[PDB]
Amino acid sequence: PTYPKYLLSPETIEALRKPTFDVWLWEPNEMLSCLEHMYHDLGLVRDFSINPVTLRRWLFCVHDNYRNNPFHNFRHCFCVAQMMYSMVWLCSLQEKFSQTDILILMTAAICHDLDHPGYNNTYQINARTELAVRYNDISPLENHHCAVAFQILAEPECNIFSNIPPDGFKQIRQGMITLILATDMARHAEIMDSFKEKMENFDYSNEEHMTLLKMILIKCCDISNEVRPMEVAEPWVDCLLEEYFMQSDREKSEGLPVAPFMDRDKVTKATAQIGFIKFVLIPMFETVTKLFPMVEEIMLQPLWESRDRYEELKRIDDAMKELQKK
Amino acid sequence: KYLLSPETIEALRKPTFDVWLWEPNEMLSCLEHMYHDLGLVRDFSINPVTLRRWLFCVHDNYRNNPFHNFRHCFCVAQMMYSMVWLCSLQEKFSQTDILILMTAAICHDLDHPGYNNTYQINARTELAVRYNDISPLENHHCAVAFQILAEPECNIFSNIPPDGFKQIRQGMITLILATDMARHAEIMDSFKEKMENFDYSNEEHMTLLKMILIKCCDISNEVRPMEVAEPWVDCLLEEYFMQSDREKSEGLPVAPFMDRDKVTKATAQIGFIKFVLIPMFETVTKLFPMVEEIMLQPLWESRDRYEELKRIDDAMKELQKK
Ligand SMILES: C[C@@H](Nc1nc2c(cnn2C2CCCC2)c(=O)[nH]1)c1ccc(Cl)cc1
Ligand SMILES: C[C@@H](Nc1nc2c(cnn2C2CCCC2)c(=O)[nH]1)c1ccc(Cl)cc1
Ligand SMILES: [Mg+2]
Ligand SMILES: [Mg+2]
Ligand SMILES: [Zn+2]
Ligand SMILES: [Zn+2]
Repeated sequence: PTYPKYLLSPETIEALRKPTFDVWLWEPNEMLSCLEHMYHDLGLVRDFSINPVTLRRWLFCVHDNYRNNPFHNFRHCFCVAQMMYSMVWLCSLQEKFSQTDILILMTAAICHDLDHPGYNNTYQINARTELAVRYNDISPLENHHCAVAFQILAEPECNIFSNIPPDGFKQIRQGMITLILATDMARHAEIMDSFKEKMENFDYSNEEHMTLLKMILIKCCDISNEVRPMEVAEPWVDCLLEEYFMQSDREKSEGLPVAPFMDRDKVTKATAQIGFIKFVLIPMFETVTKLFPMVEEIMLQPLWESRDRYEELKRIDDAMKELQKK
Repeated sequence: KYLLSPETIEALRKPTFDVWLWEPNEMLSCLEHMYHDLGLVRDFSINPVTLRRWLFCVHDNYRNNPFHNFRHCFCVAQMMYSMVWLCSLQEKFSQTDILILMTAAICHDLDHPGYNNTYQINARTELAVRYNDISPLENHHCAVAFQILAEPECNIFSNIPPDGFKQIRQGMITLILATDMARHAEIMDSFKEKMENFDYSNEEHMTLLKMILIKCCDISNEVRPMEVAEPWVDCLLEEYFMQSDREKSEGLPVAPFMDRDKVTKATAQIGFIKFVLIPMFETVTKLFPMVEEIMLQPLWESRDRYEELKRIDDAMKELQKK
């Protein structure tokens, strides 16, 4: 008959390889089954002898350790892993990367925002939170996510790596750490430049060129909302701003500095996205497109449209303002 | 006992100081004097009781490891003290930088569990798992340091503007994380890159010098008189074994320089003095020529003595093997 929801129709399994996938349709159960399938379909369960019963418990534990913030919640976790999935196929990555690196990318994506409390490192630092004091103002959140991720994998029951050798686990841990830490936006400028310097003369042989490439990929996935179709990506803005406004109120209310780009009184749906798209997103994917030309049409495409769409929407917001003292 | 004689106050200014004489109370009184004397109490409006409570707390948070203990904390601080006088650093550094150097020396090894980062990672400990195999101890010590300065009754910085706190916090973090011996190679190279054409007005050149200075004070046991320095080597190995004994009975790797069966007092130090201590102090002497005769001098002697002793240790094995 109609089977249960956590059994995916081949139609789903098919549509899950795509960035056009609607992340909003599904509920935890199914997102978890979705992710679980990702690990079989990518040959990770086979090639690392992952216990399939462990793989489920891992994902339940991962889900539980994500918090219910407006933005930095399990669905974001899902989007990023799903987008990494989408790009494994789009960029034929399984050719260019070892199965270990694929495992790192996927596992990294999933774990990258674990137990995120809802307020960025600038709050953590300026408010001198336990986490800021603990990690000494060095990417405290990302360091924290990373820590949480491996606390989980240290449990025998959640340890998807339990049947990996120690030399392999070492190498995987080192890689996830690198990537998760790379999600810090303070380091965007820095990482983009290092990447852009290797792109002068890229070399898939070179381990350091590849490390950057992975860092770039996970960053691409971390902020990829606007690559998704307008209908899927429009509400995320309200989720982001809901969280960013939570922090700015708290910051105001505790006498702490307040970033203009998170200010309830200044930011509008459009002004949030235009600059972010034009100058962070596009230039990033522009470089990735050089390594992978197919990315232009799938990813830059929606971004240009989303740019245009918001740039206009801002003209109208401003036209309206102007009218209300004209 | 409680009060320091003016002889002692005098002696404290030199590396010749006998760290072994004093009990904790008196070392705290010594450390206390360093703060008034260097003019930190004055120039940062430190409440004089808070400075005492803080030092007491800092002491509460050092453990009784045979080596990485409060007295090591005292050795390193008191050596830094000595280096301000010997190198006349008060002319080359602001009082903030002095505050950082001192306060960082003191805190640099807080709550050291007795087993190095190499164990922390390999055993995959709480610390290693939390700090992501990234200077986990040195991160920890640092964090502990500010958990203390966060208590308002121990807050020697309570009357410093938030701007300065920030610059001290940064200073202090950089220096504590620099003590990690994994980065010895890196940091020494970074420094010699600058020494090609050093510049006291280049905050970057100084941030590196401060590092080399605290680094210097961390490992500077053999710079002291033989009577003073030799007890530490037993203390060091006591610790280093305690770890390899644990490393062995948990199936984890042991490095041969802590392997109870390969290591002697002499082999431990000949290498260290030669390729770590001397080279570092050779460069620091290009900036401060006075150093050679006060620091490189006893080091060469120690090297020469332990090399002599190694000849005798080896001769004994020519009577033992079968
Ligand atoms: C207002 C905000 N816009 C924005 N921020 C996004 C998006 C996705 N992730 N992020 C943030 C969440 C933390 C990682 C960057 C997105 O689609 N838009 C923004 C943040 C930083 C800058 Cl520099 C500019 C705009
Ligand atoms: C065996 C050990 N010798 C040694 N190690 C020392 C000393 C002082 N601190 N340290 C270590 C203890 C942790 C802070 C560096 C010292 O006087 N001798 C050693 C360690 C590393 C190398 Cl490369 C060579 C010898
Ligand atoms: Mg994050
Ligand atoms: Mg240390
Ligand atoms: Zn994220
Ligand atoms: Zn030390």
